[PDB]
Amino acid sequence: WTATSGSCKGRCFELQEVGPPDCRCDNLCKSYSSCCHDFDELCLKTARGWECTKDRCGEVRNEENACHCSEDCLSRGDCCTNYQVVCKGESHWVDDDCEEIKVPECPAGFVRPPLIIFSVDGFRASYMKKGSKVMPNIEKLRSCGTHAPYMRPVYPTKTFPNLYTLATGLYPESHGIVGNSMYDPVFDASFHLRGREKFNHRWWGGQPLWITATKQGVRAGTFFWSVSIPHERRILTILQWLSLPDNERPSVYAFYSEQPDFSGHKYGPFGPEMTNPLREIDKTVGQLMDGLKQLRLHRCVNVIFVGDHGMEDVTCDRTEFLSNYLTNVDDITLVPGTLGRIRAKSINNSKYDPKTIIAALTCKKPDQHFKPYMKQHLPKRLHYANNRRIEDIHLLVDRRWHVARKPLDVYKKCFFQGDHGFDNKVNSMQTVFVGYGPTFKYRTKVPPFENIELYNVMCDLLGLKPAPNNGTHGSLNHLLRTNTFRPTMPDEVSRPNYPGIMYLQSEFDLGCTCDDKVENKLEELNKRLHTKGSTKERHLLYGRPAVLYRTSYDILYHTDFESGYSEIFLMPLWTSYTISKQAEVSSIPEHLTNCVRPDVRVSPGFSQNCLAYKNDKQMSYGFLFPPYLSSSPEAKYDAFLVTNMVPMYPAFKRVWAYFQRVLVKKYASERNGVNVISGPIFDYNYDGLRDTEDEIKQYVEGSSIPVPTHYYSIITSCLDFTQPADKCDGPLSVSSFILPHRPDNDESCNSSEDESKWVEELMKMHTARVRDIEHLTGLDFYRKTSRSYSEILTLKTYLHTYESE
Ligand SMILES: *[C@@H]1O[C@H](CO)[C@@H](O[C@@H]2O[C@H](CO)[C@@H](O[C@@H]3O[C@H](CO[C@H]4O[C@H](CO)[C@@H](O)[C@H](O[C@H]5O[C@H](CO)[C@@H](O)[C@H](O)[C@@H]5O[C@H]5O[C@H](CO)[C@@H](O)[C@H](O)[C@@H]5O)[C@@H]4O)[C@@H](O)[C@H](O[C@H]4O[C@H](CO)[C@@H](O)[C@H](O)[C@@H]4O[C@H]4O[C@H](CO)[C@@H](O)[C@H](O)[C@@H]4O)[C@@H]3O)[C@H](O)[C@H]2NC(C)=O)[C@H](O)[C@H]1NC(C)=O
Ligand SMILES: Cn1c(=O)n(Cc2ccc(F)c(F)c2)c2cnc(Nc3ccc(C(=O)N4CCC(S(N)(=O)=O)CC4)cc3)nc21
Ligand SMILES: [Ca+2]
Ligand SMILES: [Cl-]
Ligand SMILES: [K+]
Ligand code: NA
Ligand SMILES: [Zn+2]
Repeated sequence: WTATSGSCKGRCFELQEVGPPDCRCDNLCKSYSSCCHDFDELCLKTARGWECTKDRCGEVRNEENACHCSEDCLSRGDCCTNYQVVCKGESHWVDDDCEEIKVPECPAGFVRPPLIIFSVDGFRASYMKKGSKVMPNIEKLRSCGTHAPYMRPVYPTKTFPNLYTLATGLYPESHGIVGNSMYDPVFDASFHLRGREKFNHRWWGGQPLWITATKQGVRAGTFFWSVSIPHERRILTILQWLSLPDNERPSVYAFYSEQPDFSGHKYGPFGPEMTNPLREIDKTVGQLMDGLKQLRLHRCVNVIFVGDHGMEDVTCDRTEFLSNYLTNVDDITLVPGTLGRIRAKSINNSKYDPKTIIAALTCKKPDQHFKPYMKQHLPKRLHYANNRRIEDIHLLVDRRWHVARKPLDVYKKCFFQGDHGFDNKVNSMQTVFVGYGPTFKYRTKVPPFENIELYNVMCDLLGLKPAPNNGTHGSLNHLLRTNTFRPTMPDEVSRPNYPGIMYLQSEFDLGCTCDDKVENKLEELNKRLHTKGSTKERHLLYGRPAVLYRTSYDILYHTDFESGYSEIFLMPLWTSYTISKQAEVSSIPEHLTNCVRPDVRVSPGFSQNCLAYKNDKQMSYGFLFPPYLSSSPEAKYDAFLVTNMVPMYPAFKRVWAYFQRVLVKKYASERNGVNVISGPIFDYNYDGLRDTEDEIKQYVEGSSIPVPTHYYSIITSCLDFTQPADKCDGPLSVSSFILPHRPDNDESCNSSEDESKWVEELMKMHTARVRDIEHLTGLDFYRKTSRSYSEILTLKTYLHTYESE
């Protein structure tokens, strides 16, 4: 109940919301059906439109008008945004030359440059080039300020998850808004685009920027506008708030536009009908900039122009139906469209079985346009598993397609021509970022980055300490002229042991054999030097990784590779080696096929054993440094040390052996040498964070050898590929992956073919940032380079996406 009999007189777009049953006058009151009876009359004036005309100049103030052109309008703060242009001979902001803003030029009483976030729905990255002729205000922000060629959204590429990630710096699995539609089984409640459940604060986790600001004494405008409030009124309201007295005036504001998304769904991303919505949003930007210029704030405020996601061509006929796969289609509930989420229709149905659903949906039709996954098996880069609102069964839908439960759902729920929501590496889903103002750089292009990084920068722009989030603070320092955040590298928690030769061969009873009984003082000193680290500068190019948790581990040096060997998990945490452009690939010699050799530096008690592998009929093993890339026949023996062995399913060994035998040398050829760091990851609770030992669900049978859930590799070279990886003077280039360690290749529909037809495609799907691997391992990489720490933070957030231009 609301007592709508109260009045909005002197309260229009009040900043503090009042509690029921008192009636409201704030920018969300319409959404709650709770505005005072006179809100439209007082707060949503429209008389005479949004623009001054010559005949209105110096008019007697009429309080009924939408905006004013009377002499007192600047002091009242309520002129139409074109007032000074029409009535005072001034230029529109867009017509002015750009001039570098070296320092804030702010009116007296301003304690900091305000921040205005201008967010646009469905603004695909390529609109900046393709719509350039019709968006002169946005093009001026872009060219004069700091811009990226695109910004990567989070998955799913829908509005609610992305706007709330922009506001929090958190992945959707952590902030809790994991779709536009959700069921929470603990609450037994459903969140939808339509209706009141979505207003309950229990869905919304993390700490969004407006709360961060308020808690730290920085006042905020309200960031939500009821959809029926026209954009012109939203802009005027922002400009009116910016005329409040200092102690009442917010320092951070947000505008959101439902366009161009609304028209893109109707017309497709590049429908001819899309020019007008792009022109209209540009005109709104121009209203804001003209208004700021009026207030003498156009060289004071930082403006961020940012999208939530892009838009792809999607039509009703490109729909896959689960009724063409499942015999049992009425026993499931599907969240449908550009992703699928499946759960049981009834929790009382004890016949429901996820394994049989997944099997029925796996590689059943030759050009199948979706792929099923249990959520823990999705690419780790999507960070889309650790939330009870994310169903265990997920369908990743191909770009341009939908999935639905039955055909009738498509015509009893063609209309639309555009949609979005697909994997966030898809080109059409990319969106936009421009920052303009005194704190951003001038005429600067920055590389693409992820929207999770922006919260920390918005906090930097406002002098706020960010709440804990998934950005890497400092990775976007290169966007900023000032207010940079200068982090220190984390301190190493565990220092390595450096074992020498401590055990005789007969102390080991591992059930291993090797044909290595072969025959020299010239070479003898050389072998000793290699084991004490003489080649370590060649193979450990950026310092040893730091271990940021408490554990026991040993550094082991070899001619061709260096490793950090865990005494707790019985295998390397990391193995580092460099492969030059000139390196040769060799075979594993016939007589060494099953060779595994005790490591006389590491106790039998802290070693794996071959008998466990023999007995475990499902599990085999592989090596982290590949025997194929040994520098000589003699050095190859080191590759078969028990301290270089890791548990591998046979199906996974197909993938791993092709990576090691074919792809590493391909990359060294293309990149002019590569440095490779590889290792295991354990994430049995799919939280994106390193497991402790007591979280491990699977061991090699009869042993305490834990089975990794994934294997990673970080592949680094010189950005200037005229310099070899091991003699690089300048910035680096990296690509990384986190491959799921699975007992089958059901993910790869073409896996019965030769590895040359499917393995690199799998690897591309499971591309990763170095930072993802850091979270999953508790390791910190790139400790000792010639590069600035912020540059290295940027490198650790890079994702190699494998999309065309
Ligand atoms: C991305 O960045 C984020 C933010 O930094 C990282 O997430 C943090 O990760 C931490 C570790 O996973 C986690 O720390 C835990 O916090 C517990 C207290 O949590 C509450 O309070 C905070 C602070 O205000 C709040 O933010 C939390 O918000 C979560 O939950 C609410 C409602 O339930 C949601 O609205 C909200 O969206 C958010 O949910 C997300 O996180 C939770 C986990 O907290 C997930 O379950 C959700 O799916 C969703 O992802 C909470 O309101 C604290 O109690 C924990 O301590 C336990 O473990 C330690 C082990 O050392 C032990 O000492 C304690 O005793 C305790 O264990 C006991 O409880 C166990 C569980 O029942 C039990 O099994 C044991 O036997 C013990 O009795 C822990 O410190 C932190 O909460 C989140 N924060 C957020 C915002 O998500 C995230 O990791 C980053 N991601 C990557 C990939 O890097
Ligand atoms: C979820 N969230 C936030 O975290 N903030 C705050 C914020 C966060 C970051 C910013 F950067 C910013 F500035 C503000 C928001 C501010 N406004 C809105 N308004 C919406 C959202 C969706 C729909 C809708 O129902 N749909 C999207 C539009 C389509 S359309 N185009 O088909 O109408 C229909 C579905 C209608 C209105 N949502 C917000
Ligand atoms: Ca984990
Ligand atoms: Cl959704
Ligand atoms: K075996
Ligand atoms: Na397969
Ligand atoms: Zn949309």
